Amino acid sequence: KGEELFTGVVPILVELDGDVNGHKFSVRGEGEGDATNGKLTLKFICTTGKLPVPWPTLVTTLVQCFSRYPHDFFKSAMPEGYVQERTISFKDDGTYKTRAEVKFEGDTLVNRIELKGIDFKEDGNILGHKLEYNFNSHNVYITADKQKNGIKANFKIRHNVEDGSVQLADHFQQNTPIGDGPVLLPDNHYLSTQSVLSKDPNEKRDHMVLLEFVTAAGI
Ligand SMILES: [Cl-]
Ligand SMILES: [Cl-]
Ligand SMILES: [Cl-]
Ligand code: NA
Repeated sequence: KGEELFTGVVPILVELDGDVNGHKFSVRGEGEGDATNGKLTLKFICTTGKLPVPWPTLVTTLVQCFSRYPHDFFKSAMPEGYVQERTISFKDDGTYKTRAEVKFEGDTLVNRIELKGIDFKEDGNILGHKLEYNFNSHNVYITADKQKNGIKANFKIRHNVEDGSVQLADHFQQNTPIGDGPVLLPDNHYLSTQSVLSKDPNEKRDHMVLLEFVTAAGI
Protein backbone atom coordinates (compact mmCIF):
# COMPACT_ATOMS: atom_id res chain seq x y z
CA LYS A 1 0.00 0.00 0.00
CA GLY A 2 2.75 2.43 0.96
CA GLU A 3 4.74 1.65 -2.18
CA GLU A 4 1.83 2.91 -4.29
CA LEU A 5 2.47 6.41 -2.93
CA PHE A 6 5.78 6.41 -4.86
CA THR A 7 4.66 5.53 -8.40
CA GLY A 8 5.45 9.06 -9.58
CA VAL A 9 7.34 12.18 -8.56
CA VAL A 10 6.80 13.01 -4.88
CA PRO A 11 7.34 16.51 -3.40
CA ILE A 12 9.74 16.64 -0.44
CA LEU A 13 10.07 19.11 2.44
CA VAL A 14 12.93 18.93 4.96
CA GLU A 15 13.28 20.87 8.21
CA LEU A 16 16.17 20.56 10.65
CA ASP A 17 16.87 22.23 14.00
CA GLY A 18 20.47 21.84 15.11
CA ASP A 19 22.69 22.60 18.06
CA VAL A 20 26.43 21.77 17.74
CA ASN A 21 28.61 22.81 20.69
CA GLY A 22 25.91 25.33 21.60
CA HIS A 23 25.86 26.83 18.09
CA LYS A 24 22.17 26.76 17.16
CA PHE A 25 21.02 26.71 13.55
CA SER A 26 18.12 25.67 11.34
CA VAL A 27 17.86 24.30 7.80
CA ARG A 28 14.96 24.03 5.36
CA GLY A 29 15.00 22.02 2.16
CA GLU A 30 12.63 21.49 -0.72
CA GLY A 31 12.55 19.36 -3.84
CA GLU A 32 11.29 16.02 -5.10
CA GLY A 33 12.02 12.33 -5.28
CA ASP A 34 11.32 9.74 -7.96
CA ALA A 35 11.50 6.12 -6.83
CA THR A 36 11.10 4.89 -10.41
CA ASN A 37 14.63 6.10 -11.19
CA GLY A 38 15.92 6.53 -7.63
CA LYS A 39 16.54 10.24 -8.21
CA LEU A 40 16.43 12.97 -5.54
CA THR A 41 16.73 16.69 -6.31
CA LEU A 42 16.74 19.09 -3.36
CA LYS A 43 17.90 22.54 -2.36
CA PHE A 44 18.64 23.38 1.29
CA ILE A 45 19.20 26.74 2.96
CA CYS A 46 20.42 27.71 6.39
CA THR A 47 17.59 29.87 7.74
CA THR A 48 19.61 31.30 10.66
CA GLY A 49 22.64 32.78 8.92
CA LYS A 50 25.96 31.01 8.48
CA LEU A 51 25.84 27.23 8.79
CA PRO A 52 28.28 26.40 11.64
CA VAL A 53 29.18 22.96 10.22
CA PRO A 54 30.03 21.88 6.66
CA TRP A 55 27.11 20.98 4.42
CA PRO A 56 28.61 17.54 3.59
CA THR A 57 28.32 16.52 7.26
CA LEU A 58 24.52 16.96 7.04
CA VAL A 59 23.88 15.04 3.80
CA THR A 60 23.04 11.70 5.42
CA THR A 61 20.78 13.41 7.98
CA LEU A 62 18.91 15.53 5.42
CA VAL A 63 14.63 9.86 2.82
CA GLN A 64 15.67 6.33 1.87
CA CYS A 65 12.10 5.59 0.72
CA PHE A 66 13.18 6.86 -2.72
CA SER A 67 15.59 4.02 -3.47
CA ARG A 68 14.97 2.76 -6.97
CA TYR A 69 12.37 -0.01 -7.10
CA PRO A 70 14.44 -3.18 -7.65
CA HIS A 71 9.48 -5.47 -0.23
CA ASP A 72 10.72 -2.14 1.12
CA PHE A 73 10.48 -1.08 4.77
CA PHE A 74 10.76 2.66 4.11
CA LYS A 75 7.95 2.78 1.53
CA SER A 76 5.67 0.30 3.31
CA ALA A 77 5.74 2.43 6.47
CA MET A 78 3.98 5.23 4.58
CA PRO A 79 1.92 7.32 4.90
CA GLU A 80 2.19 7.08 8.70
CA GLY A 81 5.97 7.00 8.34
CA TYR A 82 9.00 6.10 10.39
CA VAL A 83 11.39 7.47 12.99
CA GLN A 84 15.04 7.56 11.90
CA GLU A 85 17.72 7.98 14.54
CA ARG A 86 21.49 8.04 14.21
CA THR A 87 24.65 8.59 16.12
CA ILE A 88 27.45 9.87 13.87
CA SER A 89 30.95 9.64 15.36
CA PHE A 90 33.58 11.89 13.77
CA LYS A 91 37.02 10.35 14.25
CA ASP A 92 39.23 12.48 16.55
CA ASP A 93 36.30 14.90 16.91
CA GLY A 94 32.72 15.25 18.16
CA THR A 95 29.52 13.27 17.68
CA TYR A 96 26.08 14.04 16.22
CA LYS A 97 22.85 12.58 17.60
CA THR A 98 19.88 12.87 15.25
CA ARG A 99 16.22 11.97 15.45
CA ALA A 100 13.85 12.47 12.54
CA GLU A 101 10.29 11.67 11.58
CA VAL A 102 9.65 10.89 7.90
CA LYS A 103 5.99 10.80 6.89
CA PHE A 104 3.45 12.10 4.43
CA GLU A 105 1.64 15.33 5.28
CA GLY A 106 -0.87 15.49 2.46
CA ASP A 107 0.95 14.90 -0.83
CA THR A 108 4.32 16.02 0.59
CA LEU A 109 6.89 13.65 2.05
CA VAL A 110 8.26 15.54 5.07
CA ASN A 111 11.53 14.85 6.92
CA ARG A 112 11.58 16.73 10.26
CA ILE A 113 14.91 16.46 12.11
CA GLU A 114 16.46 17.36 15.46
CA LEU A 115 20.27 17.30 15.60
CA LYS A 116 22.56 17.72 18.60
CA GLY A 117 26.34 17.79 18.24
CA ILE A 118 28.66 17.54 21.23
CA ASP A 119 32.37 17.51 22.04
CA PHE A 120 33.57 19.09 18.79
CA LYS A 121 36.93 20.81 18.40
CA GLU A 122 36.42 24.47 17.56
CA ASP A 123 39.45 24.26 15.23
CA GLY A 124 38.77 20.73 13.94
CA ASN A 125 37.62 19.75 10.47
CA ILE A 126 33.91 20.28 11.25
CA LEU A 127 33.68 23.51 13.24
CA GLY A 128 36.73 24.80 11.35
CA HIS A 129 35.06 24.24 7.94
CA LYS A 130 37.95 22.23 6.50
CA LEU A 131 35.91 19.80 4.37
CA GLU A 132 35.70 19.83 0.57
CA TYR A 133 32.31 20.58 -1.02
CA ASN A 134 31.57 17.06 -2.23
CA PHE A 135 30.25 13.81 -0.81
CA ASN A 136 31.75 10.41 -1.32
CA SER A 137 29.42 7.72 -2.61
CA HIS A 138 28.69 4.84 -0.32
CA ASN A 139 27.14 1.36 -0.49
CA VAL A 140 25.15 0.79 2.71
CA TYR A 141 23.99 -2.58 4.02
CA ILE A 142 20.39 -2.44 5.29
CA THR A 143 19.37 -5.21 7.70
CA ALA A 144 16.16 -6.04 9.49
CA ASP A 145 15.93 -4.96 13.12
CA LYS A 146 13.36 -7.54 14.18
CA GLN A 147 13.12 -6.39 17.81
CA LYS A 148 11.80 -3.00 16.63
CA ASN A 149 9.83 -3.94 13.50
CA GLY A 150 12.22 -1.81 11.47
CA ILE A 151 15.72 -1.69 10.02
CA LYS A 152 19.25 -0.89 11.10
CA ALA A 153 22.41 0.12 9.30
CA ASN A 154 26.01 0.82 10.26
CA PHE A 155 28.44 2.33 7.79
CA LYS A 156 31.44 4.61 7.32
CA ILE A 157 31.32 7.95 5.55
CA ARG A 158 34.64 9.54 4.61
CA HIS A 159 34.67 13.31 4.09
CA ASN A 160 37.46 14.74 1.95
CA VAL A 161 39.54 17.33 3.85
CA GLU A 162 41.03 20.37 2.11
CA ASP A 163 44.58 19.14 2.91
CA GLY A 164 44.09 15.85 1.03
CA SER A 165 43.28 13.75 4.08
CA VAL A 166 39.92 12.22 4.99
CA GLN A 167 37.64 12.75 7.98
CA LEU A 168 35.91 9.52 9.00
CA ALA A 169 32.27 9.67 10.19
CA ASP A 170 31.03 6.37 11.62
CA HIS A 171 27.24 6.09 11.20
CA PHE A 172 24.94 4.07 13.48
CA GLN A 173 21.29 3.99 12.29
CA GLN A 174 17.97 2.57 13.48
CA ASN A 175 14.53 3.09 11.95
CA THR A 176 11.19 2.13 13.47
CA PRO A 177 7.64 2.66 12.18
CA ILE A 178 5.46 5.43 13.56
CA GLY A 179 2.13 3.73 12.88
CA ASP A 180 0.58 0.67 14.41
CA GLY A 181 -0.23 -0.51 10.93
CA PRO A 182 1.52 -3.40 9.32
CA VAL A 183 4.92 -2.83 7.61
CA LEU A 184 7.06 -4.90 5.23
CA LEU A 185 10.42 -6.03 6.53
CA PRO A 186 13.07 -6.25 3.78
CA ASP A 187 15.58 -8.88 2.97
CA ASN A 188 19.03 -7.70 3.98
CA HIS A 189 20.20 -5.67 1.00
CA TYR A 190 22.50 -2.88 -0.13
CA LEU A 191 21.64 0.68 -1.14
CA SER A 192 24.13 2.47 -3.37
CA THR A 193 23.89 6.26 -3.09
CA GLN A 194 25.83 8.64 -5.33
CA SER A 195 25.61 12.37 -4.75
CA VAL A 196 26.42 15.60 -6.58
CA LEU A 197 26.65 18.86 -4.61
CA SER A 198 26.31 22.25 -6.28
CA LYS A 199 25.32 25.87 -5.75
CA ASP A 200 22.43 28.05 -6.89
CA PRO A 201 24.07 31.14 -8.45
CA ASN A 202 21.12 33.31 -7.38
CA GLU A 203 21.00 32.19 -3.72
CA LYS A 204 22.66 34.56 -1.25
CA ARG A 205 21.94 32.42 1.83
CA ASP A 206 24.26 29.63 2.89
CA HIS A 207 22.86 26.71 0.93
CA MET A 208 23.38 23.37 -0.80
CA VAL A 209 21.89 22.01 -4.02
CA LEU A 210 21.88 18.21 -3.97
CA LEU A 211 21.32 15.64 -6.72
CA GLU A 212 21.36 12.00 -5.66
CA PHE A 213 20.79 8.60 -7.22
CA VAL A 214 19.89 5.70 -4.92
CA THR A 215 19.85 2.16 -6.30
CA ALA A 216 19.21 -1.13 -4.55
CA ALA A 217 20.91 -4.50 -4.96
CA GLY A 218 20.09 -7.87 -3.46
CA ILE A 219 22.41 -10.59 -2.23
CL1 LIG B 1 15.69 32.25 5.61
CL1 LIG C 1 30.67 29.05 11.41
CL1 LIG D 1 30.13 23.47 3.22
NA1 NA E 1 28.97 30.46 12.83
